[PDB]
Amino acid sequence: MSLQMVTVGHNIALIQPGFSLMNFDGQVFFFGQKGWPKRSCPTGVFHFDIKQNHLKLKPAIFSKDSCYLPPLRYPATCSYKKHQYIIHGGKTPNNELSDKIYIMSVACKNNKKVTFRCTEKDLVGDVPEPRYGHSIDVVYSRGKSMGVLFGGRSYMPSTQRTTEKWNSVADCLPHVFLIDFEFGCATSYILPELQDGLSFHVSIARNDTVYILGGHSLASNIRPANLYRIRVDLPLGTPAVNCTVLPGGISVSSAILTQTNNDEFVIVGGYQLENQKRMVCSLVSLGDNTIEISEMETPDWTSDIKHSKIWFGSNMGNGTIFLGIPGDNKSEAFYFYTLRC
DNA sequence: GCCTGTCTTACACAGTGATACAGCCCTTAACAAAA
Repeated sequence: MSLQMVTVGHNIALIQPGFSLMNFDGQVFFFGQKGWPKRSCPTGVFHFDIKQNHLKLKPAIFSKDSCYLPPLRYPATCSYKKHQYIIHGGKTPNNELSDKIYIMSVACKNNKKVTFRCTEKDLVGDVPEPRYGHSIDVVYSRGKSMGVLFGGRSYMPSTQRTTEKWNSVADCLPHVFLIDFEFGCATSYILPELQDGLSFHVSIARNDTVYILGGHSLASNIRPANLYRIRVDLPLGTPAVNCTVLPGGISVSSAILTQTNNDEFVIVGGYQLENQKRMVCSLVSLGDNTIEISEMETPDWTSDIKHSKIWFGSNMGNGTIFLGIPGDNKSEAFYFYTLRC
C-alpha cells in the first residue's frame, strides 16, 4: 500500500466531505460537488482523472432524457450489473434530505467523451424516509436481483421537529428495505437481531448476502464492534430475509472500502472514537458462507495524516482510495492523497 | 460567441481632538396685564 500526494486544478473547491466516486470501465467520475452546479458544469458530475499525481476535474454532460439530480452529500450508493450506479438519499445543498433514487449509466461514449444518463426511479410501497449515511447494495438470489437498504439518519418527524432543534438528527429505525428497481417498489422487514439504529457503517455484498460492519449509533453514542450478516432468499414472489450476528466485528464509523480482488476487500480509514482515528487497516476475505477479518500492515502515514482530526475519502475502484485532510496556517483548504493496494 | 475567482486601487465615510460660530439668559427703566 503506497501513499502518494495529489495536486488539484483550479476547481479544487468542488471536493467536499460526503462526495462520491463512481467507476465506469476504468474511468472515474466525481459527484456531489459543494454548492449548486454552476454554468461551468451544469450537471455536477465530473471526469475525475489523476495523471502523474495531478487531479483534473473535467465537466461531464447528461443525455437529453436525463434528470439533473441535485448534488448529494453522504448518499447511499451501489453498483448494478449494462453497468449502472444507484444513488439513494443524501443531503442537498439546501440541507434537505431526498427520498429519491437516481440511476447513473453511460448513455454515449464517443471518442472517449462520456455522456451520462441520470434517471429518477419512483418508489412505492414501504418507501424509506429521507436519509443520509445509510447503505444500499444489490443481492442476487435464485436468478433474481434485489436492492438491500439499511441504516442512516434523518431529521425529526414533522410532528416532533421544532425550530430550536431544527437540524437535530436521529438514527433511522433498523428496518431492512428490499427494493425492486424493476417494479419501483419497496418492502420493509423488521428483524429482531437489528435492535439499534446504525449509520456511517460499511456494507459488503456477495451473492445473496450483505454484511454490515462498524458504524455509529447516535442514541448510545457507540461505534459497536459487531458484524451482521443479512441473507436474502427470493423464492418466486415471496422474499425472505434472515440476519445472523457473527463475532469478530471491527468497531469503525465512516471507514472506506475498496475491492482488491474478487472475494477480498480492504477496509482503511475511519474513526474508532470521536477524538481518535482508526489508523490500522483490515483485510476481509470472503467465503460462500464465511467471512474473515484480518489485521493488515498499517500504511506509512505522514505526520499530517497522523495528527489530523478528520479525514474523508472515497473508493476509486481500482483498489485505490482517494483521501483528504484539512490544513490551516498560511495554507490550502484540503490536502489529498491516493492510497494504492 | 466564456466563466469566474483574484487582484487592485478608486472612493466615501467614519470618527478623531481641535476649533469656529451661534444661541443662550440676561442687564439698565417703565408700563402694565393677569390675577
